[PDB]
Amino acid sequence: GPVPSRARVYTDVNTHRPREYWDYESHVVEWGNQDDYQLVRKLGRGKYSEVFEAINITNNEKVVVKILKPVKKKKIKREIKILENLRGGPNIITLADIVKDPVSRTPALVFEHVNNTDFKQLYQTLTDYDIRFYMYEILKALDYCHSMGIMHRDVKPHNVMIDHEHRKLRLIDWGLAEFYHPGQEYNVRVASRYFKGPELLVDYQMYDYSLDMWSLGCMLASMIFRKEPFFHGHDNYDQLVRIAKVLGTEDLYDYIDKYNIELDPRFNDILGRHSRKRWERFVHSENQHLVSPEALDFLDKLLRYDHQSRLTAREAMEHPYFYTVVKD
Ligand SMILES: Cc1c2c(c(C)c3c1[nH]c1ccc(O)cc13)C(=O)N=CC2
Repeated sequence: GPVPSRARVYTDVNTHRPREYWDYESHVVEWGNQDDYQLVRKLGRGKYSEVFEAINITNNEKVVVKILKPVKKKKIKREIKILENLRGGPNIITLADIVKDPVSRTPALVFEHVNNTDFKQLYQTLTDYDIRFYMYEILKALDYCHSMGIMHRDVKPHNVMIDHEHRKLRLIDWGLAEFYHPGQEYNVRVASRYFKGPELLVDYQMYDYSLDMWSLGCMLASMIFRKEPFFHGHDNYDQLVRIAKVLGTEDLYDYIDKYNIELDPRFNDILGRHSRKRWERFVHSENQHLVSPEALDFLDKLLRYDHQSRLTAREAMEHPYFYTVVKD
């Protein structure tokens, strides 16, 4: 059937790690004291959790409480194990506690609070300098988790929490994250539509860390071009069409041919024939101050159909685009 694929970096990180590192099913949760925390206000709801601002009454620190509710139960232990594995890594949200909520009777994850600037407001506002700075900060998080054998699989603006005042950034919501095992087939139903990689959209299951690099590319494109989202599909099929209208259909066919992937025949009537566009197409008087040759070359190396051809997180940090950024 399909041609197999392996990550070109950190391929065997988990194979050379003890069972207990990646065997999240066997992880035993360590419970804290739910009475330490007092819920203050509801911040949001997702498909698998309700999120509250709270106070840790033992130290008076503001905190965030994520009360879980998933239908697949092993997912709870997956997120917990991932968070524990990545704790203290650069720009990774810190899991501060795990408590049993008395009302839901489910695990509640307690994180450090981030005084956040809304991305709707914060994008279309960032300077060229600030875009490069924050991209480098996100890359620190991704190289860290990739190096630890973990793919995020839901990189998007909402999951990048920015305290713009202290110029602080954290990658959050590791509930879709998975351990990368070479040759493993994964669920293509991950990530949010506008940020789904071509691999997901063509049903290619043997994907890897490089999925997050496509998502990051979608974020970068939306920032430098001031078009939110950059690839604006009406559904998952139209999502691939929107991509092909930019990257072209010939490189798409080359990609699926390389892996002996067959497109859903549904595309016969909607995909059409599209040339690759030059990135200057998307530059105009209102975004030109955010665009540079370095920015375009960097973006070009992220937004590639072939997941194997994308810059890795580590390579991306090497890019000329980041030369202007002061290295702490
Ligand atoms: C999953 C999730 C959501 C929200 C927030 C603030 C957080 C969140 N995880 C977090 C982790 C730390 C934090 O400071 C805030 C959030 C949120 O505001 N709305 C939906 C989901």
